[PDB]
Amino acid sequence: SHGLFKKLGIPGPTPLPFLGNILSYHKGFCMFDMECHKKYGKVWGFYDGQQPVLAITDPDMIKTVLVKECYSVFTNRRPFGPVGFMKSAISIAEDEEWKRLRSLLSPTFTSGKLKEMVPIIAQYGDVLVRNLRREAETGKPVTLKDVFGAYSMDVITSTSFGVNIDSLNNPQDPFVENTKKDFLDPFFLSITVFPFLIPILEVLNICVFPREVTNFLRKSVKRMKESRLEDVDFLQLMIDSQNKALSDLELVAQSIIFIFAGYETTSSVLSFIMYELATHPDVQQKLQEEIDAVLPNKAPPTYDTVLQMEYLDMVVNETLRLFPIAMRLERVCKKDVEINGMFIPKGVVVMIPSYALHRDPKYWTEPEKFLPERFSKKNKDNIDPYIYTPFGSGPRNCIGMRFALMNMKLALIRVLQNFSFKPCKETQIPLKLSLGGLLQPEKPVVLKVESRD
Amino acid sequence: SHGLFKKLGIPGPTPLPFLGNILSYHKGFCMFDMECHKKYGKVWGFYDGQQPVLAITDPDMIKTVLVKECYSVFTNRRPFGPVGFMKSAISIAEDEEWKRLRSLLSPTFTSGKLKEMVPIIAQYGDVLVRNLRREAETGKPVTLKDVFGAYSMDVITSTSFGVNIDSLNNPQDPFVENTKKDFLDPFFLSITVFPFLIPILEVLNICVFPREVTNFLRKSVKRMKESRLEDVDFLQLMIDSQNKALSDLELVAQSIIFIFAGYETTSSVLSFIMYELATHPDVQQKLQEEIDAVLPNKAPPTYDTVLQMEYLDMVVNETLRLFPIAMRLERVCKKDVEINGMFIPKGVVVMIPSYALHRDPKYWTEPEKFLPERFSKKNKDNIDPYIYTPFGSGPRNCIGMRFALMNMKLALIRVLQNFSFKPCKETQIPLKLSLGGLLQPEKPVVLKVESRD
Ligand code: HEM
Ligand code: HEM
Ligand SMILES: CC(C)(C)OC(=O)N[C@@H](CS[C@@H](Cc1ccccc1)C(=O)NCCCc1cccnc1)Cc1cccc2ccccc12
Ligand SMILES: CC(C)(C)OC(=O)N[C@@H](CS[C@@H](Cc1ccccc1)C(=O)NCCCc1cccnc1)Cc1cccc2ccccc12
Repeated sequence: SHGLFKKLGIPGPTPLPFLGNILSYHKGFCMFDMECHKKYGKVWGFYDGQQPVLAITDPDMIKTVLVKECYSVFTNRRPFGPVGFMKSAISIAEDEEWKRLRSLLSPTFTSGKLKEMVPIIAQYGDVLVRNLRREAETGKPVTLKDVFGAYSMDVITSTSFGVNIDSLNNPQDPFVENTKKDFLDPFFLSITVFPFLIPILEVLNICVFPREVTNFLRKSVKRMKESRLEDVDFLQLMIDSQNKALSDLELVAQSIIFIFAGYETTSSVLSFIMYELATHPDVQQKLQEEIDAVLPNKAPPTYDTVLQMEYLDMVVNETLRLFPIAMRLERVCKKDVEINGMFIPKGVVVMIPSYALHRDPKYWTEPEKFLPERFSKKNKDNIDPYIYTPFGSGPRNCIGMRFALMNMKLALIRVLQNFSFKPCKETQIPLKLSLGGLLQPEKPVVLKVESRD
Repeated sequence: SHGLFKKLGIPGPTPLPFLGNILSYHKGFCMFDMECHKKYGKVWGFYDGQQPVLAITDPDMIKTVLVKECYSVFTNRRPFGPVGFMKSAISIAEDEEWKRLRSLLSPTFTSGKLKEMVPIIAQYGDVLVRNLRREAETGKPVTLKDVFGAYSMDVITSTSFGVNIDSLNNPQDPFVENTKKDFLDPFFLSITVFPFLIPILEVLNICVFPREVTNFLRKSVKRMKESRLEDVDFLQLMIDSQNKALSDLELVAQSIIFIFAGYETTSSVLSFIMYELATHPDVQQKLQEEIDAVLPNKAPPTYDTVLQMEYLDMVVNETLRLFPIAMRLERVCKKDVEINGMFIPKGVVVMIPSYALHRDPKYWTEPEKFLPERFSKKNKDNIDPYIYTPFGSGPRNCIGMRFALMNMKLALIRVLQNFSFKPCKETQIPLKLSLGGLLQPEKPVVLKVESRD
């Protein structure tokens, strides 16, 4: 299998037998993508075990894969097992089972439903404030991934099930635990070298999702379903949709995938944002000023005031450019095709190296720097929406994007209304990224929180 | 997985864990199909390991699967590994790779090409006669599977490569051996219980085709290709087609599958025919008379005289009804569908129990008896072409049917022109079928050959 890219005349590193190029992952997906872009140029290939991965960087080519030829050729992401019943999760389903779930859950993430979810997301920003203030009156450095992880979990439970917990002070509630539990850890590298073992593990009901987590949430949902039936969150929006319609095991899968999609992403991004704010105190100050110009007297943000804050949107987008937590985007080529002059054989995984593209000098001036002005209403027109893809692009992009941006912004407004964030001596400057398989700091971000009082 | 047919309300035997119903194969596919038709009626289900197989017997339903919904829903047969490069063999390829090979090789089996192949198939009938006459002048019972196996091989080599051998007297020629080498033998039952092992064996290049056979024929073809290039058989018909076009490894796969398709089928059917002729000497006598009425003075049969013999066609079809060497027909349901009022879930293998249908009293009077008159020009109109399916039906039926019928008939004319076949004391009467996984006699058919001289 290791003669395909050599046969198509596509450059790339030379693969060892069995392993492919996976030894190149010793410095992380992102460093390997960067080195590969620099070495081989616009298009290259490599092998995840025996799996040919063809990396592309042409905006027209990226556009054709993610948007134009989605329903026909590039419909699925690369397979993932063992998954068990999570096969029905939208992000894992394939072909016509996805296209059906994508429709049942699309009206769940409309602007109308999202503005309604704002008051509930607003109540736990206040919870975050009081909890941050307890840590601000003491004088001890704050770990963001904990205080934000507690907040991100607070929004999920309330916006997906109506379960109302202060998870930071209730870290030992049974509903809070099922969730805090890396494609370069020993198991998945083994899966990439021995993918012939996935069908073994699937017949043994061994699931990459912990079987106790999914067993707890499955019965926890069926309790909520028959307590409301009969006597604003995602579950209620999915129950109303099954009233082709959403099944009862399908509905529990999506609820899990919503948490598993929304938890460490929301938490880890606010951490990258607050890091950048504290190491560029000017940007934090201007953001604090725009916040107080729109919401004077520490006013509670609303849906419309959040869309009014332009410098806030710039800080978010610039952070996501720096740290695009997907790192990559991937589609499985289900048929032989020629797009933009390049023949792609069936079965190849086409990959768009997001992190690398977001840091390419040929598209960004001083790409390593934190310059929110790249996205000002003046310059935001010069950015190719296929070079900047933090939520991906096309019919299979992030279905929760609007919710994510609105969630993270409501947090930042309330937190910056009341506090200022200054680096510590133990704050890692410059921040270094984890050489693992997840986009995250090598050491958790720790900052000093002060009160505007 | 073992709750599907119970959920759809479809009757059938109860499956043990892991095994499914495979213990019911202890008396052969055919006895199990018969018992199942009698017990459960028109539609039933069972499990090959974990694989749901839904058996159908409604002619309209059979018609929809094999003909109407072929290109959309029921395009492939149930998977088969480990196969290696024989994935490209027409009978194994899937979806759009099959539909392309089916077209490249369809004009190879036209009536025009087949009438041209008749003189070459005629030369080795004479070889068979002299060889049978050597065994007729002695006085020793003749094993048909050897004398016919030698003949069937003779037609293949000459009609597929131009290789001209008297295989019966040259049993030790290297080209003759690569070919004489059961889905109920230990390996394939293991594959049916542990199908998660096929991807293991495929990455070990272990192939159900012997790797020495395919390595011999691969290089043997590339010798013929460049000796004709540049300086009437199947290879030449496939070389002219690649002049989307047929590849060089694709072309060797089909050549193998033509032998492997045409060898034990042609050989074993003539054996079933000569058995029935010898145990019904009246039918053999009438067939001998029709043969001599069309070809007087032991004339050499031609293409048109073969299509003129009506009682010969009746003997063939009635034998194939009795012994339909496919036993079953199978299609993999690639999408959820409802046909003829029955919902079929995606992935289920739909199976048509040919052998059972060919022996159903509700469609055949005295079905166990050898009555060639069922197919006379009077009664041949009352036979549902979906109840009688010796070559299957629809766009994925036997591509070599015309060649097979013409091949077996030319053999029978020449053999019956010169000899008469009478049972032995060691001839198994009534013939008993192998309880294994292939349709064949439990003991090889042995008959006494006499000369009309
Ligand atoms: C900062 C927050 C987030 C970022 C940066 C992000 C990014 C992404 C990206 C890049 C993709 C793949 C898009 C593609 O393949 O082109 C994706 C998919 C997805 N996201 Fe997110 N995401 C975020 C938050 C969320 C949230 C809060 C949810 C809540 C439900 C969510 C649900 C999903 C789902 C279901 C998919 C799979 C979509 C599909 O396969 O149809 N995401 N996200
Ligand atoms: C008495 C002789 C034969 C009988 C009874 C027979 C019967 C069958 C049957 C029942 C099928 C499956 C049809 C279906 O799925 O509906 C089949 C397929 C096939 N046969 Fe035969 N066959 C015979 C001889 C031959 C010969 C001589 C060849 C020579 C090339 C051949 C080539 C094929 C191929 C390639 C397929 C697969 C077709 C496809 O998948 O497109 N067969 N045969
Ligand atoms: C690794 C491999 C090459 C084999 O398969 C990919 O190609 N890797 C995608 C699968 S990881 C997986 C992680 C996970 C699974 C189940 C439950 C929770 C997490 C996954 O399916 N999560 C789906 C959506 C979760 C999500 C996370 C972040 C943002 N939004 C949604 C990685 C992947 C798939 C789909 C969307 C993604 C979005 C961002 C980052 C990775 C995403
Ligand atoms: C057993 C399983 C349920 C997993 O898979 C089926 O469903 N079993 C079909 C595969 S057996 C296989 C045997 C074979 C393979 C490779 C080389 C030679 C023989 C096969 O692929 N041979 C394809 C065509 C050969 C042929 C034989 C007889 C007549 N014409 C053609 C069985 C099967 C598939 C396709 C056509 C068949 C025709 C008659 C009988 C069986 C046929």
